[PDB]
Amino acid sequence: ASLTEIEHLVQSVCKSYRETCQLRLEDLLRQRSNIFSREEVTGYQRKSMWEMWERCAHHLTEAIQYVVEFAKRLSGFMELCQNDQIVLLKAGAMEVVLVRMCRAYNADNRTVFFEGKYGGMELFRALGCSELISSIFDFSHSLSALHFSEDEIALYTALVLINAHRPGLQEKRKVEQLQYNLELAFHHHLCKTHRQSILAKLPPKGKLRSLCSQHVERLQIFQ
Ligand SMILES: COc1nc2ccc([C@](O)(c3ccc(Cl)cc3)c3cncn3C)cc2c(Cl)c1Cc1ccc(-n2cccn2)cc1
Repeated sequence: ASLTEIEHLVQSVCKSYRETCQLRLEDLLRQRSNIFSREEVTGYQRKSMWEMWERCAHHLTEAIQYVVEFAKRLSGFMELCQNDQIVLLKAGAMEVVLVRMCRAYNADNRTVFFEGKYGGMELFRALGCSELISSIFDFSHSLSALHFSEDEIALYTALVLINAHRPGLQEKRKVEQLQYNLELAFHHHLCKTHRQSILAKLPPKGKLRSLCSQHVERLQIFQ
């Protein structure tokens, strides 16, 4: 891959993300700044466990269909076979939604945007899984410390999808060829404007998988 192809690949990844960002950063920080009142937070707490999972699953499902639209717009993804297309999405689509919900978590007050205002993990007590909500708050609190830009998570969410390990993979080599073209493209745009020590950390590994636990599996039952 030549020099100018990497620059055209980097441009296409952020081009796909800016169209599939779903909420656009600007309004997320614009409503920092609008926090649920004490009467409003109890209204969400007062909802039944079924009522709140039915809302959260609708949020989760609608956020994944943007991730697929993100995946369908990458330069190179559609060139893989559709067997590899599903199996990369099945494994990764939920993993990037957490990485995308990094946007609209506010590390100043430890709150998260949800349906118009900013809440905090006591907003989601109706799910009955405070251990899972607390630990995704910990995940987003770690991402916010790196001060991720818009084009930076565009590349990063693409590398979470394009993983050439996984289970299945008919054209395993064709995945590695696209993965290599994106991870060098990630380090190229990174070397420009000198942000080289957000790479030395970048978790270690495995915690991104650990929070896709047995609470958010199947989950068809909800309307
Ligand atoms: C941290 O708790 C949450 N934070 C959220 C923050 C934002 C949004 C979001 O949908 C949104 C989604 C994507 C982008 Cl880019 C922007 C906004 C949204 C808010 N307002 C409008 N929208 C569209 C939903 C959240 C949800 Cl559902 C939860 C609960 C929850 C979290 C995780 C799991 N889970 C499942 C598997 C593992 N864990 C279950 C339930």
